[PDB]
Amino acid sequence: KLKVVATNSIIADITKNIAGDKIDLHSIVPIGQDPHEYEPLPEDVKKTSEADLIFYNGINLETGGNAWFTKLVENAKKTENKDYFAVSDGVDVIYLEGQNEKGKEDPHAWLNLENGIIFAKNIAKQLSAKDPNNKEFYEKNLKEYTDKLDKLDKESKDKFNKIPAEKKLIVTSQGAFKYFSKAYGVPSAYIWEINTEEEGTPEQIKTLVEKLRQTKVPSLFVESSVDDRPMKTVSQDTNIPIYAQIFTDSIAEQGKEGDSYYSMMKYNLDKIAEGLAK
Repeated sequence: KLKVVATNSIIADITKNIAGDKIDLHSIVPIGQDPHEYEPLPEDVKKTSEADLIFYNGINLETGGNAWFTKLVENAKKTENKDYFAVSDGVDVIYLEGQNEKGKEDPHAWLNLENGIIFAKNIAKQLSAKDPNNKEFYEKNLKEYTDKLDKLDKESKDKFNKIPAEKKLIVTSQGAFKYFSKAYGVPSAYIWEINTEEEGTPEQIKTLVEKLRQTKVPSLFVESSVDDRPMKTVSQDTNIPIYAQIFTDSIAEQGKEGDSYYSMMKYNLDKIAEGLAK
């Protein structure tokens, strides 16, 4: 079978929905781990060296900072757009501080479903090119899976459009929901920007608290992957309750709520819409 490596559980789950059991799939960053700052283990190095096809997020998720993915593919002697492919190719990127320069792209593209669909399209394209015997199967699965994501995307947009505008603000610890904000029309506010060295200082908390006191936002949210003490402080200082824990950069463990890219997104979209309608 085609040997495929995915960098994280979101990309691996989308890949499973296109390829089923036709491939031999290995995922590097385990469920619930950090897909930006990860140290590959010997098994990841071996599997990447042997792979026919490698999928990564791109847009600086795994190539910034310690650039773990760049080192991995260079040591594995794998070539860009031959052996490895960025599943975000074609997304309408968002830049940090609104400054268009290569390396300033915000990586969190999958938090809108139109981009999950683009991820799936790129995965199906490259599986078909490397394994043409199953091309019809990949194309069929792509159509079925993108229809499922598209339905959730339209349903979710209808929910958010109904919410009184004064309540529509997605508040999280890190600014990881800009793609969600762009697609669903819910502006973002957060404690620290992506790539800040200091996470949750008194100055950052105070800055967000002062912004939120001037708003009518009824609920706050907190990521399951971050220390919740900064947002709990923001919640107490503003008297705005934390409605729910939400997913950011991993799906849930198998058998739990949110254990696929689709179910992770359905949980997030439904809980954010519920909390903001309060």
